[PDB]
Amino acid sequence: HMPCPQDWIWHGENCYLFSSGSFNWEKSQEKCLSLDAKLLKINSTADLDFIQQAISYSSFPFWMGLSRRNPSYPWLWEDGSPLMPHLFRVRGAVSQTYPSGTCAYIQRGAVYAENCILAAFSICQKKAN
Amino acid sequence: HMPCPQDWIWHGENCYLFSSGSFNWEKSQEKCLSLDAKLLKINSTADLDFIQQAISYSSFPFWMGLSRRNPSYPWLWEDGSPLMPHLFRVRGAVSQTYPSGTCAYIQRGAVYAENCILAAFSICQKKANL
Amino acid sequence: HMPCPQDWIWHGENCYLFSSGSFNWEKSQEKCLSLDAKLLKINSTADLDFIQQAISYSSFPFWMGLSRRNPSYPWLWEDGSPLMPHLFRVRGAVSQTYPSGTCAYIQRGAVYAENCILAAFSICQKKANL
Amino acid sequence: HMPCPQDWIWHGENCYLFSSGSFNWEKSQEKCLSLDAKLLKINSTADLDFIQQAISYSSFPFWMGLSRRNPSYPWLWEDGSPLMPHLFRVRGAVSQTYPSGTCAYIQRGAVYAENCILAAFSICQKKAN
Ligand SMILES: CCCN1C(=O)c2ccc(Cl)cc2Nc2ncccc21
Ligand SMILES: CCCN1C(=O)c2ccc(Cl)cc2Nc2ncccc21
Repeated sequence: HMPCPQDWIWHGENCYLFSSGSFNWEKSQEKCLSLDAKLLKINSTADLDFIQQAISYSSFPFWMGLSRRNPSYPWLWEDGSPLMPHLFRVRGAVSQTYPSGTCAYIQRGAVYAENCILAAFSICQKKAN
Repeated sequence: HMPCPQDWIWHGENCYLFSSGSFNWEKSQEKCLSLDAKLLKINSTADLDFIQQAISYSSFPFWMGLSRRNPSYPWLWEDGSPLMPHLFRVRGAVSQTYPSGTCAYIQRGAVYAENCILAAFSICQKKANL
Repeated sequence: HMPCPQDWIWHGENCYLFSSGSFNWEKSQEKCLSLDAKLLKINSTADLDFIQQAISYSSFPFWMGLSRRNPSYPWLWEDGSPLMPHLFRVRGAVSQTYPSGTCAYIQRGAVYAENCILAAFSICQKKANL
Repeated sequence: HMPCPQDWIWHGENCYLFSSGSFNWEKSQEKCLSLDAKLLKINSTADLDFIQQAISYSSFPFWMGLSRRNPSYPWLWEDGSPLMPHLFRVRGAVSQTYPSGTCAYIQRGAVYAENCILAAFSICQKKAN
């Protein structure tokens, strides 16, 4: 049939969808689930290269699926898998403890840690047919 | 067996692609032709809604296929078809006469007129396999 | 000859300073004492309004002078004075008992309770020369 | 008898004031003028060091007085003075032409170019008594 639905970008084995507006991590997490998708999950250097290129026209922040309760907990994706250490280093204030947890976002090709209640753009991803 | 090639966005009956770099209108037109495509052509409110949504995360200008020789000439797409007046209003300095004509671009949901020799990003469009 | 020293914010009858790094409550209390100052003490709605405004561009937590041994003990400032109940409500896990006591912090305009050994930024305050 | 008014930070020969929220460059410029002040003007490495330190607790963008009509025009401060050579490099999409001009902003210690209709925090600066 067709690899990706309308409005989505087909890349490799996945479909990517940029959000129309800025919402908190919980709102972005919910939006992806409603479209049978998860938030952005980076599994390879090729995935990171594609995402940095697709966000090269934006100076805005983009919420990914990586998050943790506090610095004593590990960085995990929505499905419960861990982050591959070689892919990228989470910069910024990683040692801070926020009441709604610490969520990871990508901005200008770099990944930074931040409070989950902040409004930011998002990228949803799902398997391509 | 598939509506659009890789890296393109499938919408309605067209495939849309954002340009890799900022070039003048003539070079932007050439780039689309090189990918078997034309510069962005907006025919409906549903096309403008989609484009504004696709460019919502960018503060950059994106060229489209609308252009004219000078203010005394009508705004026309690359194929020669005219602009539907209800779709949108072309803002900015529309009364200016540039040596390489006046080309239109979309930025932050709004359409503005500008000199065609200015470097700007672009959106290419081509028919989807349906 | 001047109300506050360099890098401090002058407000009302006090000088406020944001800490250079994130440390546990005891180290944050020590840092203020080294600058001839104490941890943030909120005595009025005007003081709270100022602090929320000064921290409006930060998503980080800031320690204050409010702390208690456990939930059975009252919330008290460093000098021993109590909290005015109308000023604000301490949110979060207030019913928890930590080995180094429970310390209060302000983040995004709201006041939350937390373990005193956690590294957090802080606001120091001292009297202004008037 | 006081170099800076209440709520301002005294640094060197100036007074600095952080904005309470985010507004477009024109509104930020208006706010500073209302307080007998101008948008942030960096004249030395010591001024840049102070600003980066004062914004170290924020991952948000902050507006500065540096702006230009388009890439063919020079980067100028509000008073008309040019940008000093070895202070900083303006990063990002400097080759773009926005309808409301290109205004410079500081974020995470780095200076980037951007569209002036975007809402951002701001820093006002005026001489100290
Ligand atoms: C979630 C916030 C996204 N955002 C920026 O990230 C942003 C980045 C740079 C500047 Cl100067 C100003 C900015 N503010 C802003 N204004 C309007 C639309 C989006 C933005
Ligand atoms: C001018 C916009 C300021 N801003 C950010 O710059 C910002 C930075 C990072 C993230 Cl993840 C999300 C962000 N959005 C945001 N949400 C709430 C208050 C402020 C912000």
